[PDB]
Amino acid sequence: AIRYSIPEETESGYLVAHLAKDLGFRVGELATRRARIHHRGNKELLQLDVETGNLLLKEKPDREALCGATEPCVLHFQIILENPVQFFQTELQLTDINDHSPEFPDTEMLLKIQESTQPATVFLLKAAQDSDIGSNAVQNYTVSPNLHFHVVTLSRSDGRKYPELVLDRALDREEQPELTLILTALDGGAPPKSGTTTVRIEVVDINDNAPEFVQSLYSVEVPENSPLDALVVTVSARDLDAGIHGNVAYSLFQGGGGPQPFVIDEITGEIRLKGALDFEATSYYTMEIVATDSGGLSGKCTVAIQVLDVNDNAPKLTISSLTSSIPENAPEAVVAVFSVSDPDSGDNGRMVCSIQNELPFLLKPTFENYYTLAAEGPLDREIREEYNITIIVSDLGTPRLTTQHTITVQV
Amino acid sequence: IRYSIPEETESGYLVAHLAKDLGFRVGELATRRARIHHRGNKELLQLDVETGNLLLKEKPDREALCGATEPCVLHFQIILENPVQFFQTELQLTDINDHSPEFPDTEMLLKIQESTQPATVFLLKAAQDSDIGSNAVQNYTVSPNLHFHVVTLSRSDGRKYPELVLDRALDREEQPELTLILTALDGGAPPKSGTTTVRIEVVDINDNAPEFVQSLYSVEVPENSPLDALVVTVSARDLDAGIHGNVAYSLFQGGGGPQPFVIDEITGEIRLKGALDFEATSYYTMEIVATDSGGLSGKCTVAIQVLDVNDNAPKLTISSLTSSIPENAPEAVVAVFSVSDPDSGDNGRMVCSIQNELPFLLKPTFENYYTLAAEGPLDREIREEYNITIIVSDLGTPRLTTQHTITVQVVDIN
Ligand SMILES: *[C@@H]1O[C@H](CO[C@@H]2O[C@@H](C)[C@@H](O)[C@@H](O)[C@@H]2O)[C@@H](O[C@@H]2O[C@H](CO)[C@@H](O[C@@H]3O[C@H](CO[C@H]4O[C@H](CO)[C@@H](O)[C@H](O)[C@@H]4O)[C@@H](O)[C@H](O)[C@@H]3O)[C@H](O)[C@H]2NC(C)=O)[C@H](O)[C@H]1NC(C)=O
Ligand SMILES: *[C@@H]1O[C@H](CO[C@@H]2O[C@@H](C)[C@@H](O)[C@@H](O)[C@@H]2O)[C@@H](O[C@@H]2O[C@H](CO)[C@@H](O[C@@H]3O[C@H](CO[C@H]4O[C@H](CO)[C@@H](O)[C@H](O)[C@@H]4O)[C@@H](O)[C@H](O)[C@@H]3O)[C@H](O)[C@H]2NC(C)=O)[C@H](O)[C@H]1NC(C)=O
Ligand SMILES: *[C@@H]1O[C@H](CO)[C@@H](O[C@@H]2O[C@H](CO)[C@@H](O)[C@H](O)[C@H]2NC(C)=O)[C@H](O)[C@H]1NC(C)=O
Ligand SMILES: *[C@H]1O[C@H](CO)[C@@H](O)[C@H](O)[C@@H]1O
Ligand SMILES: *[C@H]1O[C@H](CO)[C@@H](O)[C@H](O)[C@@H]1O
Ligand SMILES: *[C@H]1O[C@H](CO)[C@@H](O)[C@H](O)[C@@H]1O
Ligand SMILES: [Ca+2]
Ligand SMILES: [Ca+2]
Ligand SMILES: [Ca+2]
Ligand SMILES: [Ca+2]
Ligand SMILES: [Ca+2]
Ligand SMILES: [Ca+2]
Ligand SMILES: [Ca+2]
Ligand SMILES: [Ca+2]
Ligand SMILES: [Ca+2]
Ligand SMILES: [Ca+2]
Ligand SMILES: [Ca+2]
Ligand SMILES: [Ca+2]
Ligand SMILES: [Ca+2]
Ligand SMILES: [Ca+2]
Ligand SMILES: [Ca+2]
Ligand SMILES: [Ca+2]
Ligand SMILES: [Ca+2]
Ligand SMILES: [Ca+2]
Repeated sequence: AIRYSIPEETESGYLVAHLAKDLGFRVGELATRRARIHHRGNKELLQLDVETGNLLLKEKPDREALCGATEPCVLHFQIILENPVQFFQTELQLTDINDHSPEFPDTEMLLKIQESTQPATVFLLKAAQDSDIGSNAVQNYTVSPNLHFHVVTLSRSDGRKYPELVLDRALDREEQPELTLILTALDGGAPPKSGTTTVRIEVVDINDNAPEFVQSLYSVEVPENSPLDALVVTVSARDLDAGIHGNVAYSLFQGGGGPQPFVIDEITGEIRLKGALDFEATSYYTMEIVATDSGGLSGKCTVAIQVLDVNDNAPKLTISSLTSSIPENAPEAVVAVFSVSDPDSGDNGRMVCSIQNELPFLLKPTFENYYTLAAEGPLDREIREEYNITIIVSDLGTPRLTTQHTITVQV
Repeated sequence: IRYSIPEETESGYLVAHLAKDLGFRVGELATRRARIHHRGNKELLQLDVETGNLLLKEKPDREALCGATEPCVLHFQIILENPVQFFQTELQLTDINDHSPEFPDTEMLLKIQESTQPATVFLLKAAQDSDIGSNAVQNYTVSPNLHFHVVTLSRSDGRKYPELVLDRALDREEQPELTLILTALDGGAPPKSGTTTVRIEVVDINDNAPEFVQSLYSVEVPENSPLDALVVTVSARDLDAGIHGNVAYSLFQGGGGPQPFVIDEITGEIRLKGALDFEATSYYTMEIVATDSGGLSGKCTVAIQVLDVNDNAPKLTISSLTSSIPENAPEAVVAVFSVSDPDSGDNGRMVCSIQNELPFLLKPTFENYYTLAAEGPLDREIREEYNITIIVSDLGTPRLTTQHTITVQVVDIN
């Protein structure tokens, strides 16, 4: 019927309006009829000065405590006249004034966002509480300047607006494990009121980096007489990831052809012998060590073992042709034809054989490791009844191995 | 002079005719006491000088006399005594397929994550074969499957190894693990087989966001519920397992106004954090979010409607009052009063009563505004005074009452 508007939190005793003038009767009538104003329920904000016919405040009106969310804030008062009994209805509209700053319930919010999160994905954040409404309510959301994210204020929901976080640039834990941002709520009033809170984003480690080997190739040499438990070479790999995505499993791939006496440890990556070696049998070993991640990522390296020849085999002497007894007057007579063989390699397999120089016999080097023992020129029967001959062959290895065979020739 | 014979040929078999090839008669060989000599190890060959023939003495094993090195050639020197003469002859052993492809491990374990991209290659152990060339491993086949296929790489100095290739993406949610049969095919005729079991274990990754059982929750709670009261329990399920399957629950209240609601991360139980009041807040709307330990999230809406309990009794206020009433006054007004009830529904609807026998009656002027008045002129002599008691009561359950007593003295003008 009759509505007057006044701002919120107006000081007590302030004049609201002229009731007598607007309603259409003299002050004398109000004084005579003992006019009194009554709010129907709670405490009365208004007083009616009947001496002047004016309507003024008694108490400071708080919008957020008398209306709250409901808008517009209108209070209903009934002014009464005694004789005759008469009622007039008057309404008081409280204008909202920005007397509350946006504030966040929690000082800091923790977020866990996995490394493998795709861009344009949206996250929901807690909102700043504001008692005020309309233009005096929360109107904007701004985040501290950063490369990865940006903040968008969504005006959804029945009332007010909430903050949403949007990702534009893909995340990587290897560069930044965690990020820290400053979230600020800006009021719509003039001047705006601030409200800050800390946003803590924790990047979750995922398996996106394959284990890589420190060294691409390993070349190590091992003697053929090494014990069964001997450390050949230890290979290692590093993973950029952490946790179960950072643990590395080592397994070996031997060559397609021929079994190998090598075994590797899953954890340490130590390559040890699983059997005995032999340079004469296998001169070289080539294999590939693979490091598989606990997720599935793998990195491969090549390992080449060159065995070292040890002079473990002594010269072998074999008799091809021999003459049990020798003539007396035979010139350039051939006693025996023998050969030497050495399975070892290098100068360990090169042989030299010797005989007593005092003896009339001499061996002539015929072919490759092929010699013939013979007597040069005629011999005497009376002078020598018999000959015990022992030829001793030795290699040029380290150490030197010797072999001797005894033969007795009767002239 | 080189002669060729297959590996593992039975002892005593004739290798070749030396006399013919070298170019002299058998008699010369017999006369000179011709003897054949292997330079080093045991001798496979024997030279029968009675026929001038060359024959085996022992069964030749390629893999034990040559091994990897090819061609397998043995060097012999044949000797003639008088005069002393040397002729060099060589024996080439042809490899025969007498070894079946075999795998070192009976079964191989692979771990391939669910998020594995197609065309990615994995390395598998190779089947060991003693033979070489065409008699070695020549082909690799895998048991027919939807996801993978096998490719044989001819890398390494010798022979070829098996590689596994992925063509169709993997999902742990459909199939947790796969089992395949790897077979190594020899090149010889007929080919020899060699099988092994391949077990692929798919590793769980975070690719499924937690989803809520019900999109919306409607629950009602009285305004006088204790601080520790179970309002509603919300739950969500995650397809993933392990840490990718664990769910964290947190609530989002409205932008405006604080709420007395608190949520548990684990149980998803929404409980009161304070007291309620229907007169203050009639409705609550919030959003429950389920965040994964990886970062994936699922959202639902929860709306709680509080129920008004008739906890407030009617309030009676006197606006205007007259202590005493004239004698011959017609329709005289004793008082003007009002009633107020903060409750809602029939809990806030009020009815007020007075003794009907009394001449006075209350007239309903406005909404919960009444005026007490006397019906007709009154007489002084009959009644010196009146005890009046107005009783106002709401229509709620239970009914709350409030009463005010006023005593009016009817006085004549004189
Ligand atoms: C290694 O072995 C695999 C499979 O081995 C087979 O299975 C084992 C158990 C043995 O039985 C082997 O004998 C088998 O070969 C080979 O891969 C595939 O082999 C299959 C054989 O069935 C091929 O499928 C066939 O494709 C035919 C179509 O061929 C058309 O094109 C050719 C081109 O030359 C032409 O000649 C022909 O006339 C057709 O026009 C089809 O008709 C037939 O029914 C059958 O389905 C398949 O194509 C082979 N795939 C590949 C990728 O090779 C490998 O070839 C083998 N590798 C070697 C020997 O090196
Ligand atoms: C003015 O009149 C009122 C109303 O009394 C009625 O009207 C008068 C004209 C007569 O006709 C009375 O007979 C009528 O009852 C008087 O109020 C009454 O007071 C008496 C004395 O205390 C009450 O009687 C007692 O009440 C005790 C308490 O009752 C309470 O509980 C009931 C519900 O169970 C509740 O309604 C009431 O308001 C009390 O809260 C009780 O323990 C005791 O046994 C006895 O019954 C009588 O109940 C009152 N009336 C009513 C309607 O309750 C005023 O006293 C009187 N004025 C003066 C100055 O005396
Ligand atoms: C929130 O406040 C900012 C002021 O910091 C408004 O300005 C935006 O950002 C910069 C200011 O540094 C301007 O250069 C841009 O042009 C503004 N962006 C847009 C989209 O206009 C920003 O507009 C405010 N947000 C809202 C929703 O009003
Ligand atoms: C709110 O207040 C802060 C200071 O507390 C300002 O930095 C901001 O711009 C806004 O005015
Ligand atoms: C918001 O940010 C300010 C600094 O800009 C702090 O002082 C305040 O406590 C809140 O964290
Ligand atoms: C060896 O033998 C298997 C059966 O045992 C065959 O499937 C294979 O193709 C090869 O002939
Ligand atoms: Ca205020
Ligand atoms: Ca305000
Ligand atoms: Ca504000
Ligand atoms: Ca990365
Ligand atoms: Ca990794
Ligand atoms: Ca990572
Ligand atoms: Ca050796
Ligand atoms: Ca050696
Ligand atoms: Ca030697
Ligand atoms: Ca063999
Ligand atoms: Ca063979
Ligand atoms: Ca074979
Ligand atoms: Ca999946
Ligand atoms: Ca999940
Ligand atoms: Ca999964
Ligand atoms: Ca209440
Ligand atoms: Ca209530
Ligand atoms: Ca009530």
